[PDB]
Amino acid sequence: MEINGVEIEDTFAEAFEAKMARVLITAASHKWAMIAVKEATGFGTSVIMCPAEAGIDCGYVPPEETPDGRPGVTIMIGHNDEDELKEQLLDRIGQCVMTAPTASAFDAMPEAEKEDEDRVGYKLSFFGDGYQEEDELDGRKVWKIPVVEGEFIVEDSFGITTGVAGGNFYIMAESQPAGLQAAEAAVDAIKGVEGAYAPFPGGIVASASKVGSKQYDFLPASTNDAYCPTVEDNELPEGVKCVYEIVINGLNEEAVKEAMRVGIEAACQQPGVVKISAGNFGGKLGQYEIHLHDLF
Amino acid sequence: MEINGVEIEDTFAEAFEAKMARVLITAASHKWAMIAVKEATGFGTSVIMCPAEAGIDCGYVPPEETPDGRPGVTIMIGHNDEDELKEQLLDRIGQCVMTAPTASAFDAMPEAEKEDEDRVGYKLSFFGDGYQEEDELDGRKVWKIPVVEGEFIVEDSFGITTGVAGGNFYIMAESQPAGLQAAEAAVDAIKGVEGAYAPFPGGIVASASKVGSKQYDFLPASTNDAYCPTVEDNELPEGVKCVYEIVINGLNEEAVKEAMRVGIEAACQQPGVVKISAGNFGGKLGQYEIHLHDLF
Amino acid sequence: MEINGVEIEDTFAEAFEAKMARVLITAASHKWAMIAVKEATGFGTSVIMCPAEAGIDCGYVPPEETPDGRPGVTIMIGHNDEDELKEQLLDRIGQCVMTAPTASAFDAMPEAEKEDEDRVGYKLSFFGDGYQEEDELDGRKVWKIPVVEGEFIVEDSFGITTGVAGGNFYIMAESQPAGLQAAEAAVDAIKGVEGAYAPFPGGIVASASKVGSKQYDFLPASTNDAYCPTVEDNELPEGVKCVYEIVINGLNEEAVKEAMRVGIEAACQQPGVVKISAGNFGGKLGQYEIHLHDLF
Amino acid sequence: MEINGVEIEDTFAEAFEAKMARVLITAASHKWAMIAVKEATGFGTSVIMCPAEAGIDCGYVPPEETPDGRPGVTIMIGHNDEDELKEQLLDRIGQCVMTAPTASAFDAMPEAEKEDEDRVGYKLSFFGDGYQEEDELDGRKVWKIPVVEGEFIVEDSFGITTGVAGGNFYIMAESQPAGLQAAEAAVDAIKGVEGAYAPFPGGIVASASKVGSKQYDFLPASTNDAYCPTVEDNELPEGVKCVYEIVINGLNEEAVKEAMRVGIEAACQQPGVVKISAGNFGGKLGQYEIHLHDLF
Repeated sequence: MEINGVEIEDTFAEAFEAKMARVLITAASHKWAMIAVKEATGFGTSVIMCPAEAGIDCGYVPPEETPDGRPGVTIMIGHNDEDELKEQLLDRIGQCVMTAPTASAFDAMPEAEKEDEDRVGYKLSFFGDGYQEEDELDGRKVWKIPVVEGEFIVEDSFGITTGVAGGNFYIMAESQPAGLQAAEAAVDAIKGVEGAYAPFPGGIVASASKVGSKQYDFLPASTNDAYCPTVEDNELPEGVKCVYEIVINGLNEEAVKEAMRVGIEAACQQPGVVKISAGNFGGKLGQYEIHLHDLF
Repeated sequence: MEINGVEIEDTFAEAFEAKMARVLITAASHKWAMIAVKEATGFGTSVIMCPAEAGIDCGYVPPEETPDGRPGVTIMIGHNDEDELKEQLLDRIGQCVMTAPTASAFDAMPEAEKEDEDRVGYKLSFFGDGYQEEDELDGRKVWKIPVVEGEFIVEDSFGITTGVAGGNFYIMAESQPAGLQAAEAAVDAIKGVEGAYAPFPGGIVASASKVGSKQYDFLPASTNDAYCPTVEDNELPEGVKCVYEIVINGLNEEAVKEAMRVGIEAACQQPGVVKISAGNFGGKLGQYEIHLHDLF
Repeated sequence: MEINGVEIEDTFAEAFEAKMARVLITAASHKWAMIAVKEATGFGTSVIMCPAEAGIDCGYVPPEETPDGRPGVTIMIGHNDEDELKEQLLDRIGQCVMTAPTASAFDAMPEAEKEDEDRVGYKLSFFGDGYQEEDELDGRKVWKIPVVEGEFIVEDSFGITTGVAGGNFYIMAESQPAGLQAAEAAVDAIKGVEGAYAPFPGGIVASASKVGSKQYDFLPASTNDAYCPTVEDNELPEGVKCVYEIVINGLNEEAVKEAMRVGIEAACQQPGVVKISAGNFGGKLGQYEIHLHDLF
Repeated sequence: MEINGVEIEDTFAEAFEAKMARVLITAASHKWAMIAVKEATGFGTSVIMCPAEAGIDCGYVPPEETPDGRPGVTIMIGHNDEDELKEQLLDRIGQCVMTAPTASAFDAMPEAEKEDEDRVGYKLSFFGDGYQEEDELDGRKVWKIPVVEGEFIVEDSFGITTGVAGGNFYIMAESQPAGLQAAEAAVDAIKGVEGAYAPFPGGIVASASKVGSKQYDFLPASTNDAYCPTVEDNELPEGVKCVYEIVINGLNEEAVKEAMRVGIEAACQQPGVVKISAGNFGGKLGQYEIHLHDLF
């Protein structure tokens, strides 16, 4: 198979189950929403050395579609451990959104996706020291917590689902600039898919790893030397001097497959792309196997 | 004292010692440097519920002033615990900068500030799985760690210093929009001060807290209801309907004093500002007393 | 009538016919599309002393909805004079988009709205000095023009329609900061309305004018002193210390009505707003009257 | 001569004399300063089909270095014709800055560079309709013009100098993505040079042209087909698949020389750059020849 003359390797990305929440952040403006959003979702590329996997889903939610009639942004927070996720929701909303000028936080988990729920807003409400006050807002149960700026509004509870983490593909290109232009076009396409986010910096992984280490028994993971253009022993096609990985997490498998589809199609329009591939673990580790040829 | 008719309260901010690192991130462009910087410095407002206190120091470093001749940005990461700092350096550079497209990481601790150092680059280089190699760049010891993109460059070690955490001032305004416009102007000025950063979202604290809780034995901190304009029995001046706090950390006391001076001056140029104040514990807890009146 | 306690004056905005074009700009990334778009729509607030009224309609068009499969943005350019408009399309696309890295220009004038058209692409194609080549891309007739970067792609012709210019409303607020926070919220809402744009800087008019001058024969327009908070004999209601105007242009009356509706709704959610009004000439100059009360 | 293995052609850039103004724009925040600046400098790449050549010089000016103590940005506006320049200053400030929320405009022409001046603020002051008031701010003669937001502040007069226009170099690269990565790094360096600006979109020219046309006696200029990679009869080096040009205007020859120097060095750090050249007219047309070998 080829898309725009780019070979699509017949292989599969191997994904995993992970717990996920989805939060609507509103603010006085879209600018202040993004300020809160960038803080709340940072230090969140991978659960290996980061405390969560977080990112923006919908970059712009019109005022007339929010509970409070203010501009919004939706983010998603993921972790494989459900208690770790509830902690992360509390810490990230409590110290990155409650503290951010004019920002409010509401649940944006689709009812059809909702399996569990955590009363994060109830928990933060104690910050009001007895002055916090329950209210209803567009049918929603909210807490009004007095803060020095005025009030912080937060929904009582946030829904949790089991989503799909680790959807991926590799872009193989003739050079680093070519691979990066293709990679960013891919991420620009992924922005439009609802219920999916790319947690790595700018959506892009420049240092994909393998499980473990050939040399060091203390390392749980290490550089994927099979795909390192500067490692003399690599398994790369001729004329490939750069590989990028795009990693996608999502509410469900369909959202992750859709993100991968539009990401790959977008990447294949850009010059200097040699091959599209995907990372798996032989079928052994994860719960999902997303075959690239099945996307198209 | 008045600045532009705004009363400056005769009081002082009480600040503390905290361990700090200072990292230069370079990339193929300023855009890509900022991508890595925003990931690396997020989830980083307060050591209370976040893993670190992190922020941007210098938003633009010209290519001719970086060791690799590429565009850069300097960030600071801080923590009261030196061991937590070292762990945060490893995690944040390893998962937010090594993974970011084209980004490299160099030490930017001034030689005169350096008290200690940690070989963070050395510890990361094992990711190369035997293929990592030492090199010298602009007289710096660096590791070239082969990655799917090509190579990740990171300086062998990073300097640590005992800096100053928790310099602060309060902006008391006639309304929330007036308060916020004044607050952002203050942060715009602080951006120009070398060696100082404001770790809260957009530099601004919307939810200033107090130690402990009148109602709840289980809270380490709660809303500062003395300054909550919606709390019937607050201690705000007549006319004051919003308070914001700006929190500043820095390499040393002079950096923090300078940031407070230019922050307060800029805030006082904006309309609807009633009073400037600051927070302390009587001088009984912290290592630094910055008297507002001595700034000007 | 009140919206969130804000009085909506029972009056109407008077709008005019103007010629309008709508252009889709694609590029290697949304970032580079935005680079071209900002240049092409600048110096474009008002036909009084600018060459056109231009702005962004849809800030993000998904790659899979564009003819070339690359990320895009749609903009609109308007003028009351159809011959001026055709010149402005040629100059802005020729100097601002053809020159911009990786940018292509396509027609995005809806078939239903299309009244006339100009072969702007054909006229630009002569830049190829004989090397220009005609092609078809997604059913569209385009020119591929050889340039130093590679090729520039531009559709052969662009639709033109009679749209609606000068839909408006005034936000009357207690202070300049409260007014500006309300006005940006309003513009954030308008961003989401397809076929409407707000040509002034940030969508907001800080210096609303009246026709002619009381003191000067040589002026076509001057400050609207009735609404000037510092003019001792202004017509402002008690408590209003700042007025901002939002001016909206659009493909048709419905897009303008909708933009006014969502803009006013969003402005009224923000604190410190006293009254919404609008400007007219008694119904005796323009082609449209949009009564504010009929919007809700 | 080579820089980082990149061949520097022993040739010259031929530049011209042009009239130039340098304006400082302040606003309530750097955000609002930039909104006014983007509108004021747009539609301004080339005086061939644009009304002027305009661009950002210093993208951030500290509050303490401005006349009013607010965040600022400095822009430069040029034209070959003094009268056209004065008209562009009036129109761009009047329609794009006076109208922009919170924005003021001050002169930023260095004393030593000042040849002539035009009382632009005086001309705009008549907008006040007799309510405008002369004043002094930090030793500057300014006009306070009542507007619906409050007041517009503009300096009475603005200095004019004869600067240098059309300094330039060509980046020849192996691919379009490689060329564009080199080009943006180049412009990132030029940002740091005071008194110079790059008027094309993103600082970069994707469609460099030659004087006249081989085919069409009605074309004043056409594509430079000598450097067109898709033109069979081009004169490009082996392996060059894309050329970009950077055009640099400045207050004086030195400022232009420095921008070319740091831009070329930055470009040469990036992968896939084959050759640096420059464009001239055989010493025929312009007042300045700037030999690339002399920069280094």
